[PDB]
Amino acid sequence: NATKVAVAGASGYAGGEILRLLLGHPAYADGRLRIGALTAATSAGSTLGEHHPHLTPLAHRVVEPTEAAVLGGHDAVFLALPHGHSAVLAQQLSPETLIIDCGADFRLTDAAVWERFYGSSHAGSWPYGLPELPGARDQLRGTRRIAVPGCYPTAALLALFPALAADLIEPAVTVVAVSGTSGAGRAATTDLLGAEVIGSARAYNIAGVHRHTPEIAQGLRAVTDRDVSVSFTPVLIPASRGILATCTARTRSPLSQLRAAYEKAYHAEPFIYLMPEGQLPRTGAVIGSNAAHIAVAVDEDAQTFVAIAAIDNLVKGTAGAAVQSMNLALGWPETDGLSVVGVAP
Amino acid sequence: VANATKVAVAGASGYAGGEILRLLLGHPAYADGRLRIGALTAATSAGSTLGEHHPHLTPLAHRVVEPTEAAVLGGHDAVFLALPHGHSAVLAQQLSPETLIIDCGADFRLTDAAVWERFYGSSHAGSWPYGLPELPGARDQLRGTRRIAVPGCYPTAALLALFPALAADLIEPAVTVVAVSGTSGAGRAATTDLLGAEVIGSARAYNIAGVHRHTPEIAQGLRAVTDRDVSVSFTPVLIPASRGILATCTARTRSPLSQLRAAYEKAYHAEPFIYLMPEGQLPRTGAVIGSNAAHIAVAVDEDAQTFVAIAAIDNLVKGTAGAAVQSMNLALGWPETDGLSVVGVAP
Repeated sequence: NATKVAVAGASGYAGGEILRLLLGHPAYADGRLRIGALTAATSAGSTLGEHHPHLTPLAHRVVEPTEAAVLGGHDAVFLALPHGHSAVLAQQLSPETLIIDCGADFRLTDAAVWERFYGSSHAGSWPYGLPELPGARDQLRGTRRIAVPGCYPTAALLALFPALAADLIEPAVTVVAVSGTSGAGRAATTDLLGAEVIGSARAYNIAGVHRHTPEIAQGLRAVTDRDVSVSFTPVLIPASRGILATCTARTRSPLSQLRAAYEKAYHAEPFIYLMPEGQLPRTGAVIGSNAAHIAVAVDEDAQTFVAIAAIDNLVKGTAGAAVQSMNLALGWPETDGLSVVGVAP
Repeated sequence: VANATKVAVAGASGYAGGEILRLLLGHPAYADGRLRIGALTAATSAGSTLGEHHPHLTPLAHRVVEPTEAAVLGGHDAVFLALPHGHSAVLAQQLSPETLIIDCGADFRLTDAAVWERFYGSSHAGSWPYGLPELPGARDQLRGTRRIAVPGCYPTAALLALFPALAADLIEPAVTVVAVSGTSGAGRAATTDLLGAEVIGSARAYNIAGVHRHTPEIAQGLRAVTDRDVSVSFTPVLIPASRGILATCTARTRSPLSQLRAAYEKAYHAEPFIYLMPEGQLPRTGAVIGSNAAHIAVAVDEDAQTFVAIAAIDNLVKGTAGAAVQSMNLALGWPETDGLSVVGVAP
């Protein structure tokens, strides 16, 4: 009253998307939320329009250096750096400031797993910003700390958790997830160039080396008592946004039981849409929305459960999750600023 | 060995037909006068010119499309039935039986009548030599054949990715394949779901959980290399590209990576179209577009006790028309690589 919000990493894709959502948030329109300092590690002194020409209402804002002093004096701070490490910065801010970290530093609950995959000391763990996971909403209500999930784990966990929690599939899961290129971030490399990406698909970081692998495992372990294993293969495709996760696991359960488990899990979840029978998700349908579209099936011959989930990697996969969780932290309606209606075609 | 081979293409106006024609135009036997391009036919559009369907094929743009009828297809030494999604048993029966008949469709691919009837809803017609020369035993069946059943595009990628590991008994026979495909694999019949505005910027799985008809075709090729009971979980995913398949293929394993790599070396070291990626490299469909190559890498996820094989092909070349031409070369006693480059057109 009013809630003054800073965004660190404002010039990146996640930062831009948080800002897009905040501009459309009812708390912004009625004055209860103010957009304050917009910061970046380089390009201080540049204007936001130079980075985000779609954000014309903020085009004139001058980007400031990312430092604790600049971020101080805000009620909420988004650390909009999904690929960055914000433990050092986060430690300099008050426990009473709401910090929403888009990065990985506070996602994991096992220090040994952290050290193995990230090669640094474990900073700790904050409430995980996936409100639909069992128990997660309770953790987020009134929190002043949020660790936003990775984009791929968001899709895979939404696809898989209801089946595993109901003990209807085996705990060895396979996930092959296609993703648009914005999930790779805004740092220019030759491999992310348009000419390279357009008209091509490639798997990367395969066979368990992708850092989101243990993150999927952690979310699944939380809903079962069994040893979880995850085979996760990400595939870059020629789209700017979207993740379509194809998730499989062996099953002994009939389709009717699995379908019922998903209906029960998601029937009162405003962002999670279970496809009518005979329809399947498409990433095009969710772009620009905070929705996840989910369908499930059983391959009887292969004794295999198949779950498909589509999300916008930048919305439900990143910035939408961040805002959704922010709403919960602040006691605002969870759906504020977050449409379920995709911008298609 | 063939010396004058006049070729017809039935279904010339579709993607497979256009690609066969592209390859024939670039074939050394075309340039030296041994391979001659005859009748080009389609079910509708007779009287139109080829350029109205395939503006890339300018040397043939003026050719007039003829009706797909046995009488028109007569007097050709080879006939490509270039309908990957069609059923050509009826037409094939009408051709002079000495003709080299190369069917891009499914009617002669499968070897189990009950499986055929289950997935295709008709009586099994039988089987012809499968046009995937790199599969164990396949090349021998193609030499001098007058009949070729061209493989489906997805089975091509999945079988190349998986067969060496399974043949060596180094992975479990329950396999998972999630394959991304450009939209040309769905064919050229105009539907809303295949419209540019729909496909651009979107990805979707389709025909999931064992309903896709390429599922039993993958199973069949795998059953040929093992005595174990094979199962296949196959999910195809359409992505916003015109061409390419990237198949991600997995199965449980407890075998060292080095033994798996040795199986791929054994299978592919003398196969000119199959490229095993250098260490630290992975396939990309961009690298094989417009080539007859498959690029393959393998890995082991130790924590998940899972083998991962990635295969990239151009769905229209190694997945369709290149397979057809490769098999044609074998049928006619011509060098297998004739007209078929391993070099992709990238970016």
